[PDB]
Amino acid sequence: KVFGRCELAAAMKRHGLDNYRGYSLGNWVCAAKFESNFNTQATNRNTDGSTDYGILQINSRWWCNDGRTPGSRNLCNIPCSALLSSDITASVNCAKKIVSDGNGMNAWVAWRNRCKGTDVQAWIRGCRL
Ligand code: NA
Repeated sequence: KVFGRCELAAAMKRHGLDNYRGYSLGNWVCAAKFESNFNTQATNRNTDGSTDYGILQINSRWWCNDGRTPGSRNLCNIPCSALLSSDITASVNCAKKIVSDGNGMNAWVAWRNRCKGTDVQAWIRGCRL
């Protein structure tokens, strides 16, 4: 599923991401935009052999099991393919564990490089939230 901007914001808000660990909703929408272009089926392989999955590009090195990342962890206790569903519940619940690990949203390289220090509230402007 390719989400619309406000559709995603509303779904993220419903699942409790607005101001989760202090990150306003605009941060999460900006991150999804530059990680996946709002596409739940997005995948990308990393140089170390691991793969990033879903609207928030969650990594198989630590967070999910894809059967092809040897020596990795599965800290969200999910198959990575669950992160590609049109239902973002698994992605959002896993993202809540990542952002709590001590590094905040700096865990997402796209957020640090393209969202951090910008006006992230612009990403929800015009949405009925
Ligand atoms: Na893994």
